Amino acid sequence: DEAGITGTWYNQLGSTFIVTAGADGALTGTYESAVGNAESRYVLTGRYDSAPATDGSGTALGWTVAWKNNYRNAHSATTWSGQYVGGAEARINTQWLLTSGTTEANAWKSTLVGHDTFTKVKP
Amino acid sequence: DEAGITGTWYNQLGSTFIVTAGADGALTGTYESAVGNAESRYVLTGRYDSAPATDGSGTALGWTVAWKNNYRNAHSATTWSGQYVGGAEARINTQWLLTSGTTEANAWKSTLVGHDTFTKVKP
Amino acid sequence: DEAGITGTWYNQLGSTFIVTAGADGALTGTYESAVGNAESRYVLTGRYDSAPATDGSGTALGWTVAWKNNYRNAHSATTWSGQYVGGAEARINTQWLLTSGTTEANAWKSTLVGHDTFTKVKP
Amino acid sequence: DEAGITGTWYNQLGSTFIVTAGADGALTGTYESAVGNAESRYVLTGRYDSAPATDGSGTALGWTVAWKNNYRNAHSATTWSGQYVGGAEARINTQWLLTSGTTEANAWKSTLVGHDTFTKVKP
Ligand SMILES: [Cl-]
Ligand SMILES: [Cl-]
Ligand SMILES: [Cl-]
Ligand SMILES: [Cl-]
Repeated sequence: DEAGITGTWYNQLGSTFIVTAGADGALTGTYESAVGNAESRYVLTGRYDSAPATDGSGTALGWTVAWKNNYRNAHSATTWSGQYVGGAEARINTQWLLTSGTTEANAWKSTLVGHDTFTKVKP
Repeated sequence: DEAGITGTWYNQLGSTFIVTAGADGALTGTYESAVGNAESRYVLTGRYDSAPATDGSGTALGWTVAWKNNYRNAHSATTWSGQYVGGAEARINTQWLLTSGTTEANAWKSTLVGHDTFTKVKP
Repeated sequence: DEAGITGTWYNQLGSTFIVTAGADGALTGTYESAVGNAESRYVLTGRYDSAPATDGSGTALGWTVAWKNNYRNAHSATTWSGQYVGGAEARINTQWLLTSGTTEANAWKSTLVGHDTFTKVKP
Repeated sequence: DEAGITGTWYNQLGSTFIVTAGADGALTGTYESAVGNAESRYVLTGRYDSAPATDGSGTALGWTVAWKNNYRNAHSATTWSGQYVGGAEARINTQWLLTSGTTEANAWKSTLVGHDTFTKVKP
């Protein structure tokens, strides 16, 4: 699912995930968020299972964006954890954790959680 | 906190996180889990805020491991999302999401969540 | 949104959530899961904001099921945390945490996380 | 673990959880948060496994607080999902989800996630 994963994906919010899946298990690309303290593209890196099971299961993967680029720094990072599901309507189904840098006093409210589903057509 | 982050870290379970923080915001290294369907080291990649706030807040970061190496493939990936907190007892405080590849029928039980705290001395 | 919330709801998996919202903020009812180690109905209790904002925001709420009834005991409990969104296609959008009782050794893999969306018509 | 659970508990933040475990699986009590948009006590309700396994596993449980009382309304609800672990240093180890009521536009940032550990002595 190297060929399955590589390309341009869009989530439910209208964000754009541009990724290359390497033969070695690497994910590399850019992320553009349609929401939050973000503008333009951000570097992403991650990993995927380059030898998934052949029993109809999805392909596990994850990636990170730190929300610093040449335009903005939101002092925060999101990780998406999920699986790719191949087929006519391919999907990447994820859950995510968005941690902000905080003082120790505020650390209890550091981390947002949510879920994004990515498709190969805007959605 | 490039110099702060780079090095060897240990969590509460006795896992080993070996990371290099690049000037450009990259995290690269290896992870060895003391638990689960894992043996030896696994590639990791991630990102961190290379220009954190200077108001006493932590440094946001995240990374991914896909649990495939030359020994084992657990058809799963974990992402850690958290912040580095500098000082005498430096810490990386994370929450994580562990997604397994599943059938669509089993996707509701695909994802474990937990929390790991890393220190520079075993802990 | 007492009248909005009270009634029968269905999620994406085909589970059935039967709830009464009390004037005092209580949620009481039964839950029937279409998946997992479950059969028939389970007691639920929870709470909701009985005086939500009037600026178009949702109504925050949560509830718990312990997966013990007269038929089965899965030694586990789920909590749903979310918001009710009123209107023609009313919805309750949740994220959930499913904790199993474990030994200390296995506690790192105790907790599943996911997301359920409930509608007033099967869905 | 009815007798184990019933009583006064304290988390790492200095919050106070006062609970009664009923023979029927109910949890009822009050919660006082040391942080956030909160003052004084809030109603809680939840559920626990009233017939846990006898193999050394913990007792699964969960509860909800809606953050409305006679003093304040934060238009939000937290659910804690976790397990009770009996013994000399009894503990309840939880993960939590704090959902705020939001507009649809802001729903992606509705939910905080974290972890609380409760002990029978301040901690
Ligand atoms: Cl959804
Ligand atoms: Cl902990
Ligand atoms: Cl979804
Ligand atoms: Cl902790």
